Amino acid sequence: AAQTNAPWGLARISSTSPGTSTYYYDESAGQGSCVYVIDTGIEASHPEFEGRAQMVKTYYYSSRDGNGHGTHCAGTVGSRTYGVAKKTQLFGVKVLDDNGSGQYSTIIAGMDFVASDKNNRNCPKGVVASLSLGGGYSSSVNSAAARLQSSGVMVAVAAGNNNADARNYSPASEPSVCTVGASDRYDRRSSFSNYGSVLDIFGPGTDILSTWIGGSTRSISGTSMATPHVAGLAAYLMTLGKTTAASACRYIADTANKGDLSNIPFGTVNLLAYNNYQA
Repeated sequence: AAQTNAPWGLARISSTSPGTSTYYYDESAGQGSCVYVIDTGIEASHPEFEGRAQMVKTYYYSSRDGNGHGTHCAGTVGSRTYGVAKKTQLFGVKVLDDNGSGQYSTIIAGMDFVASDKNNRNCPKGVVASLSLGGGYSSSVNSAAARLQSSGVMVAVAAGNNNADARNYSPASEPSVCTVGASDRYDRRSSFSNYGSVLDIFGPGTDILSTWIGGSTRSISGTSMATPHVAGLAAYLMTLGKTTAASACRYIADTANKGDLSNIPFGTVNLLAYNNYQA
């Protein structure tokens, strides 16, 4: 299939060169997979989700996305126009308040919830979790993410927006999950993107159009925006049987676009998420 006039990030992850505008992808579109977006929530009513999004857990007085960040990230996973895997099921877990903030105790609680909750749900192609969040180094938080991965979930977490080594941030610094850095439409490493040896893959992250609260859209920037590209891609490939939850991050990095980003510091991988879809 092909989406003409797609957001540059969708076009990037189906192309061996930047500057293109059509998103080529296998029509399976992540059908039969599930992706937990662990964030400020998801505005499930958004027409862009086509009824494929629901909330399943909140840790605050409401489960509504009063910020937009979570709806923006979910839209990159599986919205019709802004999504990598357009037929995947989205599940919202609100560990972040409407200001974008979340306690670590709460985020750990959310990850443990996902590992268990996946057993209530019909996800015959497998389960992904997208964690566009993080903070300073915490070994409990890294531990929480490794548990979720070990439980059978493909975890992707943002590398961070500190323009620093991600070794000092969490869950970015957990070796067993997929840590996603951000690039721009010109294949530069994004100005804010963290880096370092913990990084596994890069995804589109600067000026990313996606869904927003109030039935709307907007472009924003962050490694929070690169993560759902990789999360959505993992669900896409799993639906296709190309890879499993435990091996998707390695699969994505072995088949990425290699050596094509600029301003990658020494000791950080130069790999850009890529679907290698050949019609």
